[PDB]
Amino acid sequence: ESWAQSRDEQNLLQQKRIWESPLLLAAKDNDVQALNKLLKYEDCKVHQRGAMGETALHIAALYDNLEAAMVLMEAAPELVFEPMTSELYEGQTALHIAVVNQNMNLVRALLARRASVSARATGTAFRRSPCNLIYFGEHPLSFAACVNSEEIVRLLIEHGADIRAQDSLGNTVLHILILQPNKTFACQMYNLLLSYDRHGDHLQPLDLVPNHQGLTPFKLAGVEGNTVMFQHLMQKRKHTQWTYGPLTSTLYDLTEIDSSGDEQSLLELIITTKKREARQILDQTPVKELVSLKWKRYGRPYFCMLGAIYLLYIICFTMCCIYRPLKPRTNNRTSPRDNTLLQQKLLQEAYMTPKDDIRLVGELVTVIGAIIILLVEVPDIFRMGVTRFFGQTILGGPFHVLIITYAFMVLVTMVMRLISASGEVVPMSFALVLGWCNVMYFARGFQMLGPFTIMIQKMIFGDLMRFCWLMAVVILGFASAFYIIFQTEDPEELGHFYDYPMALFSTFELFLTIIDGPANYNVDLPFMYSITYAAFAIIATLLMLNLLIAMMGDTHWRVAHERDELWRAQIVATTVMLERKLPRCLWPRSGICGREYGLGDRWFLRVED
Amino acid sequence: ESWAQSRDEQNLLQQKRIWESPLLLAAKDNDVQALNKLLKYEDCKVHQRGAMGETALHIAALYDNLEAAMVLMEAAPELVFEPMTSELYEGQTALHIAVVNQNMNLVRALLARRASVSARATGTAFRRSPCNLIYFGEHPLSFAACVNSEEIVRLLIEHGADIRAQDSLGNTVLHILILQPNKTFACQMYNLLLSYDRHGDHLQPLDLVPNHQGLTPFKLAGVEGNTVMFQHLMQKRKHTQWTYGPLTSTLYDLTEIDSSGDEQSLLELIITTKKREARQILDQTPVKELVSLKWKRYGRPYFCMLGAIYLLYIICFTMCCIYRPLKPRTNNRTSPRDNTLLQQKLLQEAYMTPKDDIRLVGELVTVIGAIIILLVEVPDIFRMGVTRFFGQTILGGPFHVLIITYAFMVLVTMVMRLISASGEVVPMSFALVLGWCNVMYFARGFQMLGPFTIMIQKMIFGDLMRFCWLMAVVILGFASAFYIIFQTEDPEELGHFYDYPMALFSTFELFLTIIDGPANYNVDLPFMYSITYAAFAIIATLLMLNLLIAMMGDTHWRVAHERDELWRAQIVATTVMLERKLPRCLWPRSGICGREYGLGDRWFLRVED
Ligand SMILES: CCCCCCCC/C=C/CCCCCCCC(=O)O[C@@H](COC(=O)CCCCCCCCCCCCCCC)COP(=O)([O-])OCC[N+](C)(C)C
Ligand SMILES: CCCCCCCC/C=C/CCCCCCCC(=O)O[C@@H](COC(=O)CCCCCCCCCCCCCCC)COP(=O)([O-])OCC[N+](C)(C)C
Ligand SMILES: CCCCCCCC/C=C/CCCCCCCC(=O)O[C@@H](COC(=O)CCCCCCCCCCCCCCC)COP(=O)([O-])OCC[N+](C)(C)C
Ligand SMILES: CCCCCCCC/C=C/CCCCCCCC(=O)O[C@@H](COC(=O)CCCCCCCCCCCCCCC)COP(=O)([O-])OCC[N+](C)(C)C
Ligand SMILES: CCCCCCCC/C=C\CCCCCCCC(=O)O[C@@H](COC(=O)CCCCCCCCCCCCCCC)COP(=O)([O-])OCC[N+](C)(C)C
Ligand SMILES: CCCCCCCC/C=C\CCCCCCCC(=O)O[C@@H](COC(=O)CCCCCCCCCCCCCCC)COP(=O)([O-])OCC[N+](C)(C)C
Ligand SMILES: CC(C)CCC[C@@H](C)[C@H]1CC[C@H]2[C@@H]3CC=C4C[C@@H](OC(=O)CCC(=O)O)CC[C@]4(C)[C@H]3CC[C@]12C
Ligand SMILES: CC(C)CCC[C@@H](C)[C@H]1CC[C@H]2[C@@H]3CC=C4C[C@@H](OC(=O)CCC(=O)O)CC[C@]4(C)[C@H]3CC[C@]12C
Ligand SMILES: CC(C)CCC[C@@H](C)[C@H]1CC[C@H]2[C@@H]3CC=C4C[C@@H](OC(=O)CCC(=O)O)CC[C@]4(C)[C@H]3CC[C@]12C
Ligand SMILES: CC(C)CCC[C@@H](C)[C@H]1CC[C@H]2[C@@H]3CC=C4C[C@@H](OC(=O)CCC(=O)O)CC[C@]4(C)[C@H]3CC[C@]12C
Ligand SMILES: CC(C)CCC[C@@H](C)[C@H]1CC[C@H]2[C@@H]3CC=C4C[C@@H](OC(=O)CCC(=O)O)CC[C@]4(C)[C@H]3CC[C@]12C
Ligand SMILES: CC(C)CCC[C@@H](C)[C@H]1CC[C@H]2[C@@H]3CC=C4C[C@@H](OC(=O)CCC(=O)O)CC[C@]4(C)[C@H]3CC[C@]12C
Ligand SMILES: [Ca+2]
Repeated sequence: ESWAQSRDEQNLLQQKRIWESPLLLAAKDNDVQALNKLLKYEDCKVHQRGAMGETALHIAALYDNLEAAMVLMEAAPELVFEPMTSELYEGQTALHIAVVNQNMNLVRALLARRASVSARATGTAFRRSPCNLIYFGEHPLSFAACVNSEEIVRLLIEHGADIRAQDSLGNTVLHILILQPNKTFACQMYNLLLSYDRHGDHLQPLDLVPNHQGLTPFKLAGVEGNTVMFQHLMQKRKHTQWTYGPLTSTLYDLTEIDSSGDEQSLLELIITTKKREARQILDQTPVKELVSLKWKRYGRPYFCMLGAIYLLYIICFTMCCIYRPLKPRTNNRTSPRDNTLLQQKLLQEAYMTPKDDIRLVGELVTVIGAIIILLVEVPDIFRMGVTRFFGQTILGGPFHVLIITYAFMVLVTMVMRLISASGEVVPMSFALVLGWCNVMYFARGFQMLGPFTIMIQKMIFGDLMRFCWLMAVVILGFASAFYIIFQTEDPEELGHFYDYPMALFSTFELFLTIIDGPANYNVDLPFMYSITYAAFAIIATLLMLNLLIAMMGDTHWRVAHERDELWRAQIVATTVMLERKLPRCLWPRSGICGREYGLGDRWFLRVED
Repeated sequence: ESWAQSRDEQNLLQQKRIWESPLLLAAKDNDVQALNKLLKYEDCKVHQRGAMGETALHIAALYDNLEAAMVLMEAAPELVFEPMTSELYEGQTALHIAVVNQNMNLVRALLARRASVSARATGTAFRRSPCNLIYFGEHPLSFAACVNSEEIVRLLIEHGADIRAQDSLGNTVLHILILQPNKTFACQMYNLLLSYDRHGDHLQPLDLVPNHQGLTPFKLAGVEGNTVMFQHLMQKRKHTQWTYGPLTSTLYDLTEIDSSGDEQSLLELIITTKKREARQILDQTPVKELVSLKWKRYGRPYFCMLGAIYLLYIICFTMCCIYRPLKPRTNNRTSPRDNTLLQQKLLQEAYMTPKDDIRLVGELVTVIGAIIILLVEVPDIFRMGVTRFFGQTILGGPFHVLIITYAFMVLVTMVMRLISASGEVVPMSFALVLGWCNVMYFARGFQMLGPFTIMIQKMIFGDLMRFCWLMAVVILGFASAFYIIFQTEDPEELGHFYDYPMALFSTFELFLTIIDGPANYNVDLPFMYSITYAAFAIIATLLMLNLLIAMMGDTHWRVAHERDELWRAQIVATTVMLERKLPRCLWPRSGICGREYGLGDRWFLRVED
């Protein structure tokens, strides 16, 4: 907060550092006559700095003043070069300011006195960060491209500029147009600026030059959701084979869209980026067909063979828990509240029959399966993000967490079976619930179950969790009242609130109306019970019918319009994942390779519409 | 009703008092020739009054008649001055009527005979009240401004008018334009009328002059929801620091918008006014940023430290009720329906162990907390509205009532503990429910829980209370039938309706289907039970599914479009409250103060867009 407070103070401190001098006053407004009196009488020094360490020329450019600064140059011609020596607008010179305010006559007077066009505004007000409402780059070519000024673009190339110049982020000027809020004007700048390569000794095209994330402008249009620069960039990568009346056969280049090894690709970048406007690109004319190609041919068959193996694995795990080793209890019961008949066997006792060795096969299969789950999910964070970049992906998939939590609870049950620890029902019951509810992951490989299963996630991490805080508040208040109302009664005749953890659990069940809840009719209940439970029942059904509301504004007004789009993005995230963690010989590469067609070492996709 | 009946009779009695005289007849229509016969033959008196005590001239102005009234002035020149001597349009003269009907030639003939322009229509038809469909003021400048007549505005300033003149409410003419139903025409009158200050010896600007509620025109635009006069008035309070291409840095005056001590402010006026169109102003360009400033920096941290203290306080209170002093009962049970095992200890017995003194700390903390709740909420009605202005604020907050009802029930439990009164479970159970459901107040300081918690209030004081009247009717009829059906049976085999208060409570539970309800299958139930309960079950599920309807027209068609707006208004109401009841040294004032920037003793807000 203090940096935005410091930035708010520097703009006000700038407006005060003008008013206490005449030499910086005649170069703010159009008062040229006093400035001729300021120079010849006392012969004062003219390099007086303002708040940002700048000369009076930067105030002239920021308010469009040309006339007094001529006498500044007939007397002190060296004024052109000196940039801002500040720390917020650092390295910004007078040329940058006249570019974004689009002054043209100042360029003809500066450059006649050998001005500078390769200056780099590296200050913090020009960087790519959400505090700054503009991002233009660092160079004066970059600024004129972004305020949509064709004249200043050609006026710099005449004066020794450079279009292959980059930011500290590595963005060239072609990258920066893709980042602009005004999309259609960026398309015209892109065609204007790309048309100045004109050098064969240099090998790199300007639209192939990557920034420091290794992204081209084409891939930067994909990551940012710039769909009209995506379609515009796609004509460099089309080829029209033939036109047959209403038909045409278009061949798509597919080189930077599909994966080519260790280099990151457009399909994987759209999924693994934090931006949501990138998912509109997943419906475009080389990409929508590419995704439907590899899902219908290789993705969906493998995802169904993976879900048929997983289903048999959990059915095998379920039988090992149903047949877990149990024996009659040894000590006698300690109290009439003791319900236990059976306890689990020791390791020396639990494998002593042919019926046990059928279970040992399934137990070893279960253990082997949990290790293979931890060998393909846990080694993919130590080269990846340890808890950060894996932690970002959790909103895309909770089933990563669920299948590791399953495999954790299997191996805890293994350890407790090895050391004869008591309480194997605790890790098993988590594992039965975790392992079976992971079958819902494979719902995304079906037309019927895919868009319904996404609705489940967005209501548990939205409106269900939202309801649970308000539910916990009501439960805690009424369970405490129900506890102290029945605290003086006999629990043998009404035991719902006999101690305080049972009173919490009973009130929870009463909230959901899943237990019938306290009545005897042979005995006098306290009168406060009938008052409190009537009030509880009105509030609980009010709240329950309110959760039913919020789940209907959640779906039909937020996530029913995007059922297919969120589900098609799940097919892409699955198909990308199911190719990276699968061998090369099982997965043919998508598209048709050249070198048998005179097309190169490229893989091409044909679309006939 | 009788005053609107009296007002309806006076307009009809006015239409009859014309027809019985010739001297008031020739001055209604264009019959000038008979009027020259009415004057010279019998030489009659001309000051004959109508129904509102008015002369015949007011009938001429009300129907645009100029020609006969000239001979009225060549014979009786003193006719100009005499106002209405009525009590509904009191003090209205002929100049007011010709202004609102926009006659111009009558002004040139009256004022040539020294007419009056400082007349005050103080009658009841011109006051600000919902019976009157216009509110124009009292002065003839005020009327011409409101019917949008620029010519008559300049025609009065030439004739000795006064723009600094006020109503009996204290509204100047600039106040009255803000109150008009035609917003855009009021903006042009505002620029026309403000441009006539032109006096340096007088100190007060016309747009700074307050009415009797101490409100400027700027604050009157805030209170009334006049958003286009709010934005128009805001340009007097902006200052553009610089423009950098697409960027500009605007500095907002923020003096009459933020609080300056005991004088009432714009943020607190929007919240504490009864009007709902004022909440649109809470989204405007100096106000939306000011609110998000002090909530994100000071409001939200303090509201979370206040909710973390309150949560620990209620957890401490909950433990004191769970560990309340109880002993085995002394007398024997009086009947087999007596379920009580325990009774509470006396004061001499309830503090006799180290386990009691841990509870005495928590009980004293609970008591001290309830006094501090009553010291910051109850002394704020005796200088405020005792039950009226506090009573108006209840629709904004029920948690005022809930936290005082909590603190009332704590101290009743204190008194009953001090005097060994029996029945402490009655004030405690209210206090556990009231104290825990007050945690839902702190839901408004979160993005997730804020708009959901407002939905709860608007359905309990709307559709739930609406359903409860219809529910009580059905419950009362069927409980009485269920009572008399089972009135001849043995309640040992079916006890749901054994007496009439249990029959009411059972039918309530049966309505909500939260108890399973009567079946035995070993015994013959009355045949009327199966008829009545089938009819009850159809009606109860019909009604329950109808409550589910009404809660979906309530939200998605009334209060889902305004979830963020009702929740942002709750942030303003919380931030205003949490600054007034909090010290000065903990709360830095919002904005940047001048006097180190040449800007005055004002606090300014900078907005860069
Ligand atoms: C996203 C989902 C939301 C989850 C919310 C979390 C809710 C879940 C919380 C669960 C807490 C469960 C533990 C309580 C019981 C422990 C067992 C025990 O022995 O206690 C004992 C008493 O102990 C107490 O009195 C503790 C209760 C005090 C108030 C609890 C509030 C704190 C929870 C923080 C929640 C704040 C969150 C509010 C949210 C805004 C029981 O007594 P006894 O042994 O039976 O008899 C004593 C005998 N004698 C008295 C006759 C001598
Ligand atoms: C979401 C909506 C929330 C609603 C909030 C709920 C409102 C809550 C307000 C409750 C106020 C009730 C006062 C309680 C104080 C009783 C003290 C007393 O002396 O009583 C005595 C008689 O008891 C009776 O016979 C009277 C029963 C209570 C009165 C009617 C309450 C029903 C509310 C109807 C209107 C409903 C309107 C609601 C509209 C919706 C009991 O004393 P005792 O016999 O000596 O005890 C010994 C027996 N023992 C040993 C077994 C212990
Ligand atoms: C916003 C929320 C809505 C709230 C609505 C309020 C509803 C809540 C109302 C609650 C009233 C509760 C009190 C009744 C029972 C008292 C106990 C008692 O002793 O009574 C006794 C009889 O007494 C009666 O018969 C009274 C019943 C007559 C009709 C009740 C309607 C009046 C309620 C006004 C409602 C109109 C509102 C309608 C709305 C349009 C019980 O008899 P017994 O002792 O068991 O046995 C006698 C023995 N013997 C016969 C064999 C000899
Ligand atoms: C929201 C919708 C609301 C619906 C309104 C509900 C309609 C209400 C209309 C009800 C009309 C019923 C007539 C009641 C009079 C009976 C008198 C008699 O003599 O019967 C005798 C035989 O009893 C029987 O065996 C016949 C049972 C009733 C007939 C069929 C009723 C079911 C309705 C089907 C159609 C449903 C259509 C509904 C469509 C929806 C009983 O006399 P007893 O044996 O001598 O008694 C001694 C036993 N005791 C000592 C134990 C006491
Ligand atoms: C997709 C849906 C269809 C799929 C088809 C399968 C689903 C449904 C199939 C069968 C279910 C119905 C048959 C009941 C089971 C009885 C088996 C038995 O003989 O019990 C024996 C022990 O039992 C065990 O030891 C098995 C425990 C787990 C082993 C898991 C299989 C391992 C084999 C390798 C597989 C590798 C896994 C592959 C890895 C990827 C003997 O005990 P008993 O005392 O004689 O008990 C019978 C008497 N009683 C009941 C009266 C007490
Ligand atoms: C936010 C969520 C986390 C917060 C953490 C806290 C939440 C959870 C924390 C603890 C809950 C779980 C522990 C159980 C409680 C046992 C304590 C005990 O020793 O009992 C004793 C008496 O007990 C009392 O006297 C306490 C009664 C209320 C005192 C309130 C605290 C005052 C201390 C100052 C605080 C100032 C408050 C601050 C003001 C703003 C001994 O009785 P006993 O007979 O030996 O009982 C045990 C045997 N039995 C059960 C088998 C019968
Ligand atoms: C003795 C043998 C035959 C045991 C059988 C083992 C298989 C049933 C297990 C072993 C490893 C498992 C895989 C390990 C990890 C994953 C990643 C997992 O990814 C997610 O959960 C994605 C998260 C999301 O996006 O929601 C999908 C299932 C899969 C392929 C698992 C499918 C089931 C496998 C093949
Ligand atoms: C032994 C008992 C107490 C188990 C309790 C453990 C819970 C923490 C588990 C049980 C089932 C789990 C759920 C089962 C299924 C899913 C998958 C997923 O839900 C979806 O809708 C899938 C996401 C998608 O479709 O993209 C998000 C997590 C969730 C709700 C799980 C969250 C964790 C849960 C609630
Ligand atoms: C509000 C939403 C988000 C769900 C939270 C509801 C809570 C009130 C639930 C969640 C877990 C429940 C607990 C889960 C396990 C148990 C153990 C259970 O049995 C025992 O403690 C041991 C057996 C005995 O001696 O009775 C008693 C209830 C209790 C504390 C439950 C009390 C009610 C709890 C706290
Ligand atoms: C021994 C000590 C530490 C006991 C602890 C005392 C606090 C937990 C209490 C004492 C006074 C209470 C305050 C008294 C009154 C109010 C006003 C209250 O305002 C409303 O209820 C607004 C109503 C609405 O608009 O809905 C908000 C909570 C607050 C600050 C209370 C918060 C909790 C406080 C600080
Ligand atoms: C022992 C029993 C019989 C007590 C009788 C009634 C109680 C259950 C009290 C304590 C909790 C109270 C509720 C707690 C929260 C609120 C605040 C408010 O609800 C909201 O949605 C908050 C307002 C907002 O968000 O602006 C309206 C009153 C209400 C429902 C209260 C109404 C009265 C209640 C139900
Ligand atoms: C219609 C909506 C708005 C709620 C109102 C429903 C009523 C039918 C409820 C509200 C309060 C209830 C009462 C709350 C307290 C009691 C005390 C309860 O126990 C006793 O009277 C003492 C013990 C005994 O001797 O049985 C019997 C039911 C009764 C009258 C309840 C009967 C049903 C009532 C009137
Ligand atoms: Ca039941």
